[PDB]
Amino acid sequence: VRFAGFYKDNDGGKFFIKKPGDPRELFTELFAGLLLKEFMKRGLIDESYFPSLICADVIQFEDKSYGLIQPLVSFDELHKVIGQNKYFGLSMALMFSLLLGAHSVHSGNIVVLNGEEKEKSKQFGRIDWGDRYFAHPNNNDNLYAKDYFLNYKKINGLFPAMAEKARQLQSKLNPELLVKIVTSALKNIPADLIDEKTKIQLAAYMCMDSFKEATFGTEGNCKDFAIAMATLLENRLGKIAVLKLKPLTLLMTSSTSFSETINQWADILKTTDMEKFSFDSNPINLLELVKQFNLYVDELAITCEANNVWLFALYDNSGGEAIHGHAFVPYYKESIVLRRLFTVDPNTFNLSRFAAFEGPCQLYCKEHKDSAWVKIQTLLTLGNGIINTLKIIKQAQAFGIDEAVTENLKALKEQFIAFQLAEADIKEPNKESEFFYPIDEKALAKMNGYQLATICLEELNSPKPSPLIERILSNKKFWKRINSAFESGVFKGRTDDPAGKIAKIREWHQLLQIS
Repeated sequence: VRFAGFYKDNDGGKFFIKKPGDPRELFTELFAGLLLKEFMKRGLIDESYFPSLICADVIQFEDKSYGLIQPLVSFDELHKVIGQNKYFGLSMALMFSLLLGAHSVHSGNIVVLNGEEKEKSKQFGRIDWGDRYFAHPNNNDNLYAKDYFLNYKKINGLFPAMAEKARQLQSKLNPELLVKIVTSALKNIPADLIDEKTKIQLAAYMCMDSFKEATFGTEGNCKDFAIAMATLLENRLGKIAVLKLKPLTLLMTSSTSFSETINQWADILKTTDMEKFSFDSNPINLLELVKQFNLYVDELAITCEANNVWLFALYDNSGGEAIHGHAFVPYYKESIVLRRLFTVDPNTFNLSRFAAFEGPCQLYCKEHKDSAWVKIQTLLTLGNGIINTLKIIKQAQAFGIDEAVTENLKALKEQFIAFQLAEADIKEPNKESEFFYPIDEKALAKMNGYQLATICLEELNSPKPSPLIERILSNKKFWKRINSAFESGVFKGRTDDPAGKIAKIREWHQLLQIS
């Protein structure tokens, strides 16, 4: 019984039922499915590979027509997860795709079962397939079969693995057994399934002469076609078991900063063309690049504070409440906000989130279109965009997706040029706190529990107890507000262990109460 079509079984089980428009694709999909199911049924492949072949079965309707019914599996398509390592299941899925002539394998086909296992979803074997050998290459000459296609020969070590699965499968087979397989997988098809026309359509399609003279029910005869099919399959498996300009990459050197690396890469990509070279991204050190970009940000901050440049004080609308663990404090040095906004997490490669200071910076970046801050922003944003695009390139090239690689290499070039262009226009007291401009009392009596507590929590990022927080906790006027803010639970979702931090602030406050 149905909801949404998504179905349901009495005790357990869930389903997907597609009704295909083409009469021929129904047979093609279903046949692939029953054939694979036959293989798994005979124990020709290990039970740890069964979820690696996700195929459909036939179902009977009220109408009297047939549908394609498929188990509901939790998986993410490949564009999702990317939008020598071992890919469990991939070689089985790809070898069986190749064997069955299912050649349009792509980012939408190959999905990722939960955890390690990887697979194939939609099968359309036997297209123009009694023809296109022994070169076995439809994956060029796309006589085909947004589609982001995979390359077999670029995925590292795929061919000997696939060929090993192939000869290993061959080991258990024989022509008679293959005949039993095709026959068995054919009897599971309703004799009713397709009319007499699309049968000759499929005879022409699969390029197999002996097809139009066969029936599909359990009470039918399909011998000649079973023999033909089995013969071909054996041939192709046997052929699978024996499968077989200059490269370029972007390399980092011993000691450089981010800007200069981007320079090297920029003039490489600019001078060189992308037609006489095959771009490699395997030896790209993204981690070290992120490291040196973070250093770059640190230094741009330090330079932007040594020279007495630069704030977002007025532009605040947040009022007094903390957003995401932080209230907005005007006396934050812009060289702190700078680092908080544009510093990449080391090994997850994602930007951190200062939800308190984002608005006040966005408007400001309007009205002060020509601000030094704005140019800093353009720059650092471009650097991290470079990092991101490189992530995409490496992850994509992991599975030999040339299209995504070239597109994002284009994007990479654009970002390099835009970085350098952006980067040549960048060339144009307080000891009581390390993160704040000098404050006084009574210009911070205008601050509430949340702002004051944000200050108190920020001050703990120092090794020594700074004079600022001392001035705050020494006073009992403020402790009502601050302790209230702590008791609000607003800071509980912070990153920097807010519990121990608060308890610490409390023991300090307690210390300043004896005398």
